Amino acid sequence: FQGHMKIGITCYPSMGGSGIIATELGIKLAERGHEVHFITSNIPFRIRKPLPNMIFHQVEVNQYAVFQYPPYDITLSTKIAEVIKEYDLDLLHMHYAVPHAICGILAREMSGKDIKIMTTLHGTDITVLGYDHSLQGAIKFGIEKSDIVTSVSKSLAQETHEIIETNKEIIPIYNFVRENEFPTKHNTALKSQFGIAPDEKVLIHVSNFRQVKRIDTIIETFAKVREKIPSKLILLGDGPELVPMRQLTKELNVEEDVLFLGKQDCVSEFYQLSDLVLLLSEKESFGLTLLEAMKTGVVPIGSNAGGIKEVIKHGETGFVVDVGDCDSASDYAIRLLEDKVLYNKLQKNMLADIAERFGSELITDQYEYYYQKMLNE
Amino acid sequence: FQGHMKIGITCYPSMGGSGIIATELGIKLAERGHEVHFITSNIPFRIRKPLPNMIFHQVEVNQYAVFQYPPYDITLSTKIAEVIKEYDLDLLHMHYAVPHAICGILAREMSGKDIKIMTTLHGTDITVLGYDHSLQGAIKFGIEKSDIVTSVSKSLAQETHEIIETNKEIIPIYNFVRENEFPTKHNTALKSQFGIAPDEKVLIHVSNFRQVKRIDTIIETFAKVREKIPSKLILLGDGPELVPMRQLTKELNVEEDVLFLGKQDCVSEFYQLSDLVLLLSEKESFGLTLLEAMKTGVVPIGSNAGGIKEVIKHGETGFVVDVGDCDSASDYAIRLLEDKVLYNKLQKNMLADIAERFGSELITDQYEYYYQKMLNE
Amino acid sequence: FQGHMKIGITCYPSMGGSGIIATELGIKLAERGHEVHFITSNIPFRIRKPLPNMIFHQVEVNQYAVFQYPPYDITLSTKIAEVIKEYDLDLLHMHYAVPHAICGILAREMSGKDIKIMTTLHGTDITVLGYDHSLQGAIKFGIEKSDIVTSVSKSLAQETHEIIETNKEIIPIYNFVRENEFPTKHNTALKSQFGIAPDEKVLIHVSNFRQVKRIDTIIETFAKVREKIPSKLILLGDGPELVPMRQLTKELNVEEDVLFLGKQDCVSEFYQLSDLVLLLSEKESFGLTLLEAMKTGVVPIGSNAGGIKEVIKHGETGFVVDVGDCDSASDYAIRLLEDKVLYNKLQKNMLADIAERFGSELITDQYEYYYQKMLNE
Amino acid sequence: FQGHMKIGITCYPSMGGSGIIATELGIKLAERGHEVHFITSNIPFRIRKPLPNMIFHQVEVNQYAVFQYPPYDITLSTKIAEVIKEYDLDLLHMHYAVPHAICGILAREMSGKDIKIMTTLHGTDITVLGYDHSLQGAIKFGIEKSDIVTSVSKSLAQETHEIIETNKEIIPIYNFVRENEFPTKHNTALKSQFGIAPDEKVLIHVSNFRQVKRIDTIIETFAKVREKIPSKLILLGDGPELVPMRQLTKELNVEEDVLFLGKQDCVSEFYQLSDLVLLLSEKESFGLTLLEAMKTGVVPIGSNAGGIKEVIKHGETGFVVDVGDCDSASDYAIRLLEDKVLYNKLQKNMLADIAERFGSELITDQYEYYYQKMLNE
Ligand SMILES: O=c1ccn([C@@H]2O[C@H](COP(=O)(O)OP(=O)(O)O)[C@@H](O)[C@H]2O)c(=O)[nH]1
Ligand SMILES: O=c1ccn([C@@H]2O[C@H](COP(=O)(O)OP(=O)(O)O)[C@@H](O)[C@H]2O)c(=O)[nH]1
Ligand SMILES: O=c1ccn([C@@H]2O[C@H](COP(=O)(O)OP(=O)(O)O)[C@@H](O)[C@H]2O)c(=O)[nH]1
Ligand SMILES: O=c1ccn([C@@H]2O[C@H](COP(=O)(O)OP(=O)(O)O)[C@@H](O)[C@H]2O)c(=O)[nH]1
Ligand SMILES: CC(=O)N[C@@H]1[C@@H](O)[C@H](O)[C@@H](CO)O[C@@H]1O
Ligand SMILES: CC(=O)N[C@@H]1[C@@H](O)[C@H](O)[C@@H](CO)O[C@@H]1O
Ligand SMILES: CC(=O)N[C@@H]1[C@@H](O)[C@H](O)[C@@H](CO)O[C@@H]1O
Ligand SMILES: CC(=O)N[C@@H]1[C@@H](O)[C@H](O)[C@@H](CO)O[C@@H]1O
Repeated sequence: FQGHMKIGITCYPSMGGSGIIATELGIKLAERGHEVHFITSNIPFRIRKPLPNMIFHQVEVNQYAVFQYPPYDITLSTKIAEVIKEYDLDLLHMHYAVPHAICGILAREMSGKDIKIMTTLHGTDITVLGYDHSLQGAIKFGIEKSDIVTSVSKSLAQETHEIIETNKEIIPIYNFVRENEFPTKHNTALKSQFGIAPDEKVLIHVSNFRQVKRIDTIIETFAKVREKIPSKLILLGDGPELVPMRQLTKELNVEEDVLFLGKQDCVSEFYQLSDLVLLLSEKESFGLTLLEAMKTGVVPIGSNAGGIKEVIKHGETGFVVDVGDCDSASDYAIRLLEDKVLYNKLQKNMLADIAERFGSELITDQYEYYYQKMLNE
Repeated sequence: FQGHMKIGITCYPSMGGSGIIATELGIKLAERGHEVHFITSNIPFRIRKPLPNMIFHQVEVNQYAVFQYPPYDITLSTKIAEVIKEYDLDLLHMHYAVPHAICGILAREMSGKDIKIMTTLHGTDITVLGYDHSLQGAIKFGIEKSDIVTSVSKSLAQETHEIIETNKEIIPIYNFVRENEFPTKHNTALKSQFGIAPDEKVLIHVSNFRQVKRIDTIIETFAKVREKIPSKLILLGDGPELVPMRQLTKELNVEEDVLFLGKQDCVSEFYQLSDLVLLLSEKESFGLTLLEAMKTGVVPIGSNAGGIKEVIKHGETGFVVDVGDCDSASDYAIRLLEDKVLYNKLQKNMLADIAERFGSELITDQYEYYYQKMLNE
Repeated sequence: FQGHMKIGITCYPSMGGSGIIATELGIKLAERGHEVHFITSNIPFRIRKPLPNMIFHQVEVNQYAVFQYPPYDITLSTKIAEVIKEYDLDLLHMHYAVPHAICGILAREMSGKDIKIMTTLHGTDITVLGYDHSLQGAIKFGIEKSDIVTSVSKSLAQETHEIIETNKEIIPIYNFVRENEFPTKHNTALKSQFGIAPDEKVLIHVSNFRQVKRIDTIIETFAKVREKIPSKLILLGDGPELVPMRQLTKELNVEEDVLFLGKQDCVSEFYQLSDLVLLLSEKESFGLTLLEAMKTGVVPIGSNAGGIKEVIKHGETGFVVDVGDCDSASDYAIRLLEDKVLYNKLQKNMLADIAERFGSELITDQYEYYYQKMLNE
Repeated sequence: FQGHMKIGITCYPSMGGSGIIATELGIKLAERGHEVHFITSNIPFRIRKPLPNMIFHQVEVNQYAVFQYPPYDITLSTKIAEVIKEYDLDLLHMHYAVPHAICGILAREMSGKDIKIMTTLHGTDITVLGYDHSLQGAIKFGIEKSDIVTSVSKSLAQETHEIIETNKEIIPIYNFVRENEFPTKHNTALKSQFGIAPDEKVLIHVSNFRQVKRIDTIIETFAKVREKIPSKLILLGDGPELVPMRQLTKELNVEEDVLFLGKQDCVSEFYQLSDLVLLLSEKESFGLTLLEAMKTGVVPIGSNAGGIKEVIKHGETGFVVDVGDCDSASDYAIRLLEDKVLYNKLQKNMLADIAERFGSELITDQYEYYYQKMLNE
């Protein structure tokens, strides 16, 4: 270890798992005593306590009458460059090849200092290219001009090499949750408040309600489970598929047993009253909602898309089914909700496995290691 | 006919066929003596000559430090409402259910006058819903609160009823080209300038280079044609697939015979040197580039997506193939480039057919008819 | 009182005082048992605990390849309309004439129900019109078609009548802070962490660093205070003037005594170690940072812009100076930092005055009263 | 001269004088035989004829569900970099320090080739900094990392050195009009169409209707002229001040003599029927509308803001008044509309002066000269 580092972090602090990961990583590094600078647009964050060595820099992105589009990329690069000059930063940690790796590359030019840049891929660069190949060259450049590139799963590293066609080494470093924010415990005080009887089994799904999440499979799965087991499906979040999914609960005549609770700041309290977590996505590079529930003690059922099959060990820590397979998913779910022996076995394997592979201290050490490798090249 | 009308038109004047259609329709109505007001954002237009009775109102969409996003919808509605009050408009003709039908509905509220609203669907509302169902309710509302709804093909009207689930009557009114802008003629003066020998056959495709256009099928088709016939493929336009398509011409070793000419203001001069026009799209509600080429005398080969199979009469005015079928497309193309008798026969049927179904005077009469029907309800 | 209400609230949850006010008002109403629905774009919020009767609906604003600008206004109106239909809302509370009053007016149309709409003005509609009169008609319409319009100060109500020229009644209802989030207490544990000696006086300013905040006057004021009194100026926040203001501290040779701490989630802990709060803005309709500091026990010095001179009672609860008058501001500040008798007197008047005029229970009662007045008209 | 150059040009083709200048410069260079590539966003342009050596590359700027803002800067830089690689460009000519100089600087990095970059300042970088200092560092960097920087007037070069504080040399190169697009002639055929009697004097103003244009001074000036001389004021364009200015014509009771004609594609035909052109702006780095009218034969009255007093030679080719001075402006205007001897004298000096200083061939030669100087450094 070469020691204390001055670190600039850029992400979208309010978008999905990537914003949580980048913020919590920054907090962990700050608690060890690194000097951590966040540089994001005018978007809020979740920071429990102020630390003298952790600063949130925020830039306002305004169109004037001069620009055709609000100049996010240039405004953010300028701000990062100003933080580099003012605080003599050692390195940048950018989340996403676009826009943020390019923003860091531009900021290094604007700052005059040859700062090192780590870029972490979360899968959004693959998503973008599924709609539109305009940014293919930018994604490739942001990957190849970063000093080190990481990915939140091995599946994502392989898919990136396929789709972007680069020989750049991509280092898989998994996601983590902060153990103190997700106590392994089970509560029922909140269960009554939301109209769930103590003898009802609770299935939970937490997402942005995009089509890629296949909440249609989740609701189809729940309807089959509901036939055999009195239960509730809790859906946390909001997004594009909200209304189609609400109508699907009426077609399957399960409307009174599906609770659309909206967006929640404190998801751990809802995991604590849950029995099963579902993530049946078509594409998923990691699936932070699974690890959050698993850390709480909730056993997972996932699809075999992307990194979900790295998070869940099929048959040991939970179950993995094919994308779209509501028959198998409801079979596994009914078993787990009937069979305390299976549930307790997977749950105890799961709590041990996530501590060995996804511990916040272990993962921070991995990131910190590659920070110093960058600085010594 | 009840006579002279005061008409407000809103479109995106620079986006694809819809902007051309809405602008040329407005010009035709202005030439008959209607008072025509365009109300669009700060985007240029193509207007040949000023008319005292045709005014272009343009609104600037600025973010300040106050809005999170540039308030296009509200700014435009406000501007339309101001034009309604100042000039006592009789009706609005909005292009797209979103945003523009909603903008007209809001502007009618803001103006205080019960103006009538026609909305023309171009298919972009189906495109939007393929990505994201957030706007499903807005699209349905914009359709159902318009006084009359039209669509640029019968295929689009049926697909709308399927996907939006409304009993609203949708009136098919086809697209047109301005006959004087597309003379039926064949030139070769420009052919040499662009490095095309007089004995070379020319295939032309004109689009926005989005994936839905299947320019991969077009280039695969050309490579098969190139085996038997010395020829050039001219690709007009630019967009997301430019670089992947350029690389595909190197894989098929046809790179020197594919001309990527970029965006062109004056496409008729390129149709005039062309022998075949191709539009092999996966989704296409009309296909204005086909009618433009056909009016020039160029025989078309299209896919059977959407309205293309209404524009081309398969076997009579051109050929229609299955989406992706480069084998059949190259068969038809080689025939047409070898066989003057087939070419001349389809060409003469085509010039007669487009005059009977897509004449600018006929189509303007159809729109003008439904304007007056709205005003008399 | 007519009782329980189903309420939809729309604001920008992450922009300045307006987002805090609208969120905390919603929380207070939810704690009394009203059914409270927030409907905002994909922007985070600060909600301490989940309540079964408080739902956060969040809409994703995406450009496709179809829109020129991300359709915030229409997307949000659609979402509000869906919440109206699904939960049979009684009323909407929109913050800002633009965009949100217009969004609520459009959503009422889209929902089919004649819901009542309250709109609260925060001054941003005056700001917008200082740059650009495009939205003048929209602001006037949003005010005049709301069922009730409020303003966060009397100054703002008068300035609105001047600049928008409407006979609409605007009801002044002041801002508030949540008393439990801002305990009246003084800590020094955090003071050492940030390198402030126990015998140093602390001046604090909290803002978005826009030019209208006149942080140049604040820093000029501090430099004069620093001549007579060992002290630190803490600047919380970030924004456009950060770099010019940092350079101004070098010109005045006070750089080591000005602490640029960045954006902070938990400002109350910094107010708790502060002795004076400064808000010397050119335009300020209320000034939520003053009330937050005052509730903590910190005595204020403000300009006489807008509502600041309604929040501070000059000579009784703090001091008010002319915009730009760093001479007077430093005079008042040196006095307050030398004179415990003056400080304690103003502080005790201030704590009593803010409880009588700005108490969260009192203000919520005022809003709740006008909600029911709307419903009974 | 070192000869033929491969040139990439980036501007906003639809925004004011800068878009006209950059496009016409590119056309002039293409007519001499340079290989000219335009690279802009999905915004139309005005190109009279296709040239094999002039290509318009256009990039689509889409938000997905992944970006918070449409990534204009990165999308455009990527596209420029692709054109650099594909066509082996020698140099970039970027218009505006932000965003376009930064875009070219980023594209040079992305391309791998050390291309030279000229940046032309038009004054928008000063405008931006009047609202908001966030981009100060970006503007300075874009200026200092360009190989050559030009400005459209000497006033703008001096104001830039004041406000940005750089020792970078800025080369003044004036704007021009294309002589063939603005024939020196006077028509009256169009005058009747727009309801102007043959014996009426015509004053014309052409702008974007922003506040900086002081159309209030122009209308106040016209009202004084109207007292002594039967005349019409033609206002071409549209924008934020349209409605306030229309109301000002009612207060001054000149409403029937002010013609709000909207946006016009073909302004030369309106200059041809005009007697006086007015540009009384508070800030104006050149004023392309003046040169267009002057080339048509119309004598100008301007303010002394920025470059207007370089375009107009006060007393020799027209008159210059203080910003806001409607008394002097109406004095000069009444004289010029009464006095054929003065009018003819200034008109003949003006036509000679604009040919010596602002000829399209001369200005293109100046740009071409500095292109080659860049390439030889
Ligand atoms: O109402 C919600 C919905 C989601 N999330 C968080 O958003 C993140 C989503 O991460 P994941 O990887 O599961 O999905 P992504 O959104 O990245 O696809 C998780 O931390 C969730 O806890 C949340 O805090 N509240
Ligand atoms: O370089 C170009 C490319 C396209 N177009 C025009 O854009 C329109 C495209 O219409 P179409 O219906 O073919 O496709 P869309 O873009 O609407 O999908 C046609 O009028 C084309 O002539 C053009 O003028 N220049
Ligand atoms: O780092 C910061 C800076 C500001 N604020 C909050 O932002 C709001 C600003 O409100 P105010 O009325 O003072 O100013 P505005 O931003 O509305 O002009 C206050 O609640 C501040 O506590 C904050 O929480 N953290
Ligand atoms: O209806 C209009 C209004 C303006 N313009 C053109 O927009 C440009 C404006 O340039 P100028 O330098 O006068 O003003 P700017 O907009 O750059 O401030 C001139 O070429 C005008 O001819 C136009 O073509 N049509
Ligand atoms: C659909 C998808 O791939 N989303 C991923 C998610 O799997 C991952 O947990 C998150 C944090 O790394 O980044 C992305 O949002
Ligand atoms: C892919 C698609 O459906 N585009 C259509 C196009 O077919 C049609 O010609 C144009 C004008 O009506 O509108 C849309 O852009
Ligand atoms: C500069 C200005 O007027 N900002 C006001 C602020 O005074 C007020 O406290 C806040 C909440 O009502 O709304 C606005 O942001
Ligand atoms: C207000 C202002 O400075 N606008 C200038 C204009 O003077 C100039 O003619 C144009 C072209 O160089 O660029 C800018 O738009």
